[PDB]
Amino acid sequence: SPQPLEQIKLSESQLSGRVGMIEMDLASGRTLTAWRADERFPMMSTFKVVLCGAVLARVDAGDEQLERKIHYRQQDLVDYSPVSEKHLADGMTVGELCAAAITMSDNSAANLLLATVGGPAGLTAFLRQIGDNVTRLDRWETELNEALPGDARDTTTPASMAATLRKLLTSQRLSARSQRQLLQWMVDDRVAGPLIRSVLPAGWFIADKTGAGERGARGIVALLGPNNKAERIVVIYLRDTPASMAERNQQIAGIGAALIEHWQR
Ligand SMILES: OC[C@H]1O[C@H](O[C@H]2[C@H](O)[C@@H](O)[C@H](OCCCCCCC3CCCCC3)O[C@@H]2CO)[C@H](O)[C@@H](O)[C@@H]1O
Ligand SMILES: *C(=O)N1C[C@H](NOS(=O)(=O)O)CC[C@H]1C(N)=O
Repeated sequence: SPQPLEQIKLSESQLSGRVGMIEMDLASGRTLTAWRADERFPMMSTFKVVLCGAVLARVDAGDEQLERKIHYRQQDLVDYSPVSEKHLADGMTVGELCAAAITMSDNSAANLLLATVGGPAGLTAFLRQIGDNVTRLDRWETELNEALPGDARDTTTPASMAATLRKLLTSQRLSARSQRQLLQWMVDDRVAGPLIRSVLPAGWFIADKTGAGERGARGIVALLGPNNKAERIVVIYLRDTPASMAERNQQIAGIGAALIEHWQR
């Protein structure tokens, strides 16, 4: 491969769309590679990690329990709800809802959880409380994926998302058990985790959440590292490209290949 920044540029040229990326040391927060890291991109389903951060903060404060069963109705459901469509009868716990949202990208689960944290405005307020003044949620599933050109709604920046993920996973804003739970939900992603592992060299750790939206919007938030350790946060967003889902996936994989090849930096 070319160096990471060279590959990122190449990806952007080949996609005819915009790429945004941060590679950040998880322990120290140092930024190692950055490309358009202060530009706005739709979060899409990647927002569900921050959502469940806000849920966990409520559990730590005694204002929520992961065991609390939420009974919901069919009229509540939106598109892509593979897990929540199974539990109309008996409901799902708050914790099961987070697992469904993060590990199966269940959109209705995400909306149920958004209710519990005060909606998009409430999640945004949580973001401001942990010192993220950039990321914003404005809408519910599935309208938050619309990705209208130049629309700041439901966006983050690579730099802000990476910093926020580090805060949630490592800063002790969340309790020890909560940090461990949030990490484990990302380890357990069924949507892209196993696919990523199938192309990773032996010895490389992955935990992740992916997303997709309109106008080619695609993204991943991840923890990655050699020696079976989560060494770095990697955030990649794509927007405004007419490329196929397959070519967007391949281009993200190519950036990952370059990071691996030139890891020592
Ligand atoms: O010398 C480093 C390694 O080089 C190759 O590994 C290849 C691998 O065979 C290929 O499948 C992958 O594709 C990239 C797969 C990327 C998947 C992770 C992508 C995510 C993770 C973080 C968020 C953004 C993207 O590249 C690496 C590096 O060249 C060799 O196969 C391997 O034996 C060797 O250990
Ligand atoms: C999140 O971006 N959404 C939920 C679902 N799966 O996302 S993923 O496969 O990219 O992880 C479908 C895409 C999407 C959506 N449009 O709501």
